[PDB]
Amino acid sequence: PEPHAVLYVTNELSHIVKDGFLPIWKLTGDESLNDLWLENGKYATDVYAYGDVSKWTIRQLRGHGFIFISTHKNVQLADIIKTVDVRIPREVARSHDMKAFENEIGRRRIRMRKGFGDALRNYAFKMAIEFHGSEAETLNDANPRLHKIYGMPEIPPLYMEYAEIGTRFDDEPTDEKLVSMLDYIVYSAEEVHYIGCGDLRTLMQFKKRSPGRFRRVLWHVYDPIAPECSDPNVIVHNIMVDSKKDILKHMNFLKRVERLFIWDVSSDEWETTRFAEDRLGEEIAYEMGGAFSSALIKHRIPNSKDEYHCISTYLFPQPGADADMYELRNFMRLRGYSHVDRHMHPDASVTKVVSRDVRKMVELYHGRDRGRFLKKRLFEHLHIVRKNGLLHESDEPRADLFYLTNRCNMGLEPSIYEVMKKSVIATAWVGRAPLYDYDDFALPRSTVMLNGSYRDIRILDGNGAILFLMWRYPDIVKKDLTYDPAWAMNFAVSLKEPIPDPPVPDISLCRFIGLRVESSVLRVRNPTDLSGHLYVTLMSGAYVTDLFWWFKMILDWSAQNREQKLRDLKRSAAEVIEWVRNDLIAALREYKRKMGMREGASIDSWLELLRHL
Ligand SMILES: C[n+]1cn([C@H]2O[C@@H](COP(=O)(O)OP(=O)(O)O)[C@@H](O)[C@H]2O)c2nc(N)[nH]c(=O)c21
Ligand SMILES: Nc1nc2[nH]cnc2c(=O)[nH]1
Ligand SMILES: Nc1nc2[nH]cnc2c(=O)[nH]1
Repeated sequence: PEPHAVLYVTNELSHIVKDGFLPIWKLTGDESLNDLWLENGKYATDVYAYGDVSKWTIRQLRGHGFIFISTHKNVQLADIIKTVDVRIPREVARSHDMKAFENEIGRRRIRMRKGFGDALRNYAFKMAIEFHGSEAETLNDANPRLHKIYGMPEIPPLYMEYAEIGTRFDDEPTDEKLVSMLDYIVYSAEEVHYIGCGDLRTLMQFKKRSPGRFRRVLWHVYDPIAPECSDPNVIVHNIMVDSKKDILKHMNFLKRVERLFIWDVSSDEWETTRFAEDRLGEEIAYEMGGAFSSALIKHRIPNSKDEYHCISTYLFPQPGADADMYELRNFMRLRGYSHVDRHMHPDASVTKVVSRDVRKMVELYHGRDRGRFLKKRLFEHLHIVRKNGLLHESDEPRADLFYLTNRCNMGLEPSIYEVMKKSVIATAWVGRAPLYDYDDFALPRSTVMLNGSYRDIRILDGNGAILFLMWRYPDIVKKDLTYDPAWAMNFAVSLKEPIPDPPVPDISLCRFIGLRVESSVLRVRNPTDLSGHLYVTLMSGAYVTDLFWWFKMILDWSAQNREQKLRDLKRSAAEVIEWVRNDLIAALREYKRKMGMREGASIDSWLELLRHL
């Protein structure tokens, strides 16, 4: 809505910038500190800035809006030596297009989005069990035997009871049929009984592409033709499979396991055989359903047959499969032990299927340049538990990432806050820019600040949030991380997290960039200095900081002391950019003088903690 990034370019580059239409901030060794703060506070859009900054720490430079652009890998700082966020290929200096330069920034910037979420996401696994509004991306880093991952993901094209299909969606090529198969089924299995595993090149490329969940799985791969393979989590079976009893003899029942069953079996002039194998794969699983959480049965669709039968939970198309391939995969959710509570997915049963409706499935969805997004949906629908963050009641600590503020959730803001009252970590779109690739809606910052801040709940904009996590847990959030402060600052972020002792006014807390310009506007647009300060911070809706801590610091802390307040900074590894009970309550009062109604309790809640300090 206001917040910018300082687009810090290194020297060898400076001259192009000059030709832009964005402003250019110029340094110069001295400045002082409160020089930067008053300067930077001058820009309302992103800016380009260069010149010596050797003097300053990183957190200082992030608190400030800095993104690092050079042709060199990294730049010197006071703190340490930072990996350049945006490296230009020199050819693309150099050259000297102001634009293809600019476009170059944009993209890697957009790429940076994922470092931010990752930083947060990555705190959350360190602190959380439940996980709401989730997707492939979280599945990706979960330990399924710990985390429990929730959400309502968009549902892939499905056969069962049960039609609706399609409608069609746009897509993109992926890994080949059979690798892409593996890809979406392996999440939380532990033991895979892959039958008709072939020559293994499949599984082998999977291992070449997904080494973690390959190794955190024990494979029995059943097949006469299957080659010897060392891999000591890979047990090779040269048996052929007619009976379930060729799987029993390869199972530890004296110990608990999510077991997965995969049936990819076909032989060598009708193929009402092709059929019985499919059926027999199923028939085998069924009997065993009680050992396996699930099955993925191969399921060629007949020609000769018009409607027919099988045991299934689901039937669906499969990514990257040639468009003439009329072979759906069949899913079977089963009873039998598992880490993901798939109960939602109906206990795999006898399903009457209409070849034509299936045909139309393949026709719509197959194509060896069409899979990506299907595969995802398959992957999420299968492994995430279909639960709704807002409505869910949580015995265990919970994370609530980037889903609260979705446009489905409009009107349910109450429930939103109540969630950010009890979340380990969650976040909300505050950004008032006009505003693309992202489909959320914004909580008024003022409201966020006031509803959000509790003894136990810290309430910072994305950047602050980031900053904080560095400071406090430097190895969940490396200092040298790369991200976009400005993007970080479209977020409100909230953490089950005590105020520091001492309430040292660190940068994660105090940045208040542009508060000067922000105050003038206030007075020239909708009219009416520590009181003045806090009124503006709110009346503006340009900032999200944690009031409570801010309070506890302002009073219980400053003054305090020229000496014994730095000292307790030192000490608290903290840093800054800017070097009485009543004015605040007047602040408060005045504020809601302008807005009973559109707020605020609470307000009250706050006030009534000043003159009840
Ligand atoms: C109309 N139709 C075409 N095909 C495909 O089947 C091929 C014939 O050879 P195939 O051995 O039946 O392939 P399959 O193992 O996938 O079933 C080509 O005709 C492909 O287009 C079909 N394949 C199946 N399985 N079922 C169908 O109804 C069908
Ligand atoms: N910052 C950010 N990170 C993400 N990681 C995955 N999705 C997102 C997102 O929308 N924003
Ligand atoms: N199967 C699968 N699909 C994905 N789509 C995006 N990420 C993944 C992943 O890890 N596995």
